[PDB]
Amino acid sequence: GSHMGVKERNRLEAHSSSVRGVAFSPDGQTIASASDDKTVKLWNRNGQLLQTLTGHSSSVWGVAFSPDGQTIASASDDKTVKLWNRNGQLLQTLTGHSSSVRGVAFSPDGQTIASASDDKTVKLWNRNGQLLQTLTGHSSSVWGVAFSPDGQTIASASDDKTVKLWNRNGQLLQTLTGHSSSVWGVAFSPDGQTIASASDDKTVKLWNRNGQLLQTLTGHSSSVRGVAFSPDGQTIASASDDKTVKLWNRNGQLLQTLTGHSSSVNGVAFRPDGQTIASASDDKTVKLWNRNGQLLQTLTGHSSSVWGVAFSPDGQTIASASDDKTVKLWNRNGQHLQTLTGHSSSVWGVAFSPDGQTIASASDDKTVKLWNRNGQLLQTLTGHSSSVRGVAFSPDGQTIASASDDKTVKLWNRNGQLLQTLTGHSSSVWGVAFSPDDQTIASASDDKTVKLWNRNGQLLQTLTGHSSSVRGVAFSPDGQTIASASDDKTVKLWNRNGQLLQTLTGHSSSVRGVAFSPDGQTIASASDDKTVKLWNRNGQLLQTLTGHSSSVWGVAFSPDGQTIASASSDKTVKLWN
Repeated sequence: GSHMGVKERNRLEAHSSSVRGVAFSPDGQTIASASDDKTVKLWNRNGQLLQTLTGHSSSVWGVAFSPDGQTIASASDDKTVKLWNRNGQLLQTLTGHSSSVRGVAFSPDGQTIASASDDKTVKLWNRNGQLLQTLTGHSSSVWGVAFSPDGQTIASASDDKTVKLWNRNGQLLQTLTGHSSSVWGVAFSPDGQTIASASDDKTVKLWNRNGQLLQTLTGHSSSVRGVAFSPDGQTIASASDDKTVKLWNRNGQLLQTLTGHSSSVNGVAFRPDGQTIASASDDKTVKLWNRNGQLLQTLTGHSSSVWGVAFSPDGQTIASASDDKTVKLWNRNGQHLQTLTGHSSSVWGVAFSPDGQTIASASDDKTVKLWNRNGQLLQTLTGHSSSVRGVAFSPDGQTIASASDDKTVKLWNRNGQLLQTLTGHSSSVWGVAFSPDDQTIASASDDKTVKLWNRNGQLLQTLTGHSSSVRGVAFSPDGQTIASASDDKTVKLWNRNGQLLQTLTGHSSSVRGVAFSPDGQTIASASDDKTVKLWNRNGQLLQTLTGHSSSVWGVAFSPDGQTIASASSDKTVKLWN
């Protein structure tokens, strides 16, 4: 036989903590986001992840692109500024600030970089990366920094309630006084003639270079953390702790409010052609909007381990289930479609109905929940006495099976009425699957067995042979072969009489998940050893998918059999093809 090698194609992930800043490359093709998760991530125009910049040892507060878009700078709470290339390699680490670095900017010629710090200073560095100047003195921490379009003026925003304007020799040109509290952000208009400042006092102020106050933007109900001018200089965007972005004209009129973030908004940026807006939030997401107030896309991912994954029978949707208490729905292009919120503890399992319109989730909160594709909670299934570890839909789409630490499998209708309990396991049940025969169910248990049942509740067969917990189970497409995944480091293949047909050996730690391809020719297994392995039916290893940075807990095939999705405690789902 022949197995064509598959490769990693999409990464279903994003930041796992607050996003502090966003920036666009000069051509508008790339977005950089900076996070408390200690990383910067680079995204294409479709919101697909291109690269992660790893290396900072504390939260990243600012990010900027060079004028040609080939160098990224980042500013961190770790007291360093780092300069990177687009392959994610470190060019330079710049040290000298005595406290957190809160903001970073490149000069228009990109030969100079400016950094703003809690240490009350702004520092100017060359690309190589010698310190050129220290700008003193604000009387408190400096939170924002910007260059004028000609690069001859630097603006800094400070907790001392002022914005200061400086030349490149560190001479103070002007102080903008008037905010009644900390200034968190500053921006220049495109023509360099107007300065905007965002303040803890709930306002944005617009100034000229003489320090005269041209206009105050009032309407936010809390601190304004970020501000930006549109490329045409006619619109101002503001990002607020009130969870909104507001768009204004120069007369102070409110044009639009962008609602959708669920926590404070920290940063806002216009794409250089002015056709989209990006915002960064404490809700751990970046949101992309058009110039009409509509949400285009959310850059989001799980904030903790991903324990389960499922592919829709429609072939276009993937669901991931996470310790972060959410289920996320994604398309096959790696774009987020929807987040399902409401469980009060970890989600261990997820499944699609045969028509792809309903999602079921199994949770440590002891419930199964049913949802629609728009994210609406439709029903809670209550009855298990402990954590729910696995869930599946029948081929007819009207029965839901759940497996629990309470040693049972339960069968339910969509109104959450209990149709049947399957009792017989002597320990926790971690996996459950329906046969395509539309008659039988399989369960996998910590008691080291798989059990096969009729849907009327009768135990038909026990599969004995594993020497440790069994946590995954799957049927072949013809329903005649069962596969089980175990803590004993093997996958086993069985017939419906409980005869062992084959043992798949190779993983070097617990096997948490298994699935058969739709053509039944390929088996995939997910392991604590951080790999997915691909096998044929003779028990032969065909390929080892390496790429996850921690345990892999779940695997699923697309309906056409061409794509595999894997879920890991590295907080991501990967698509392979």
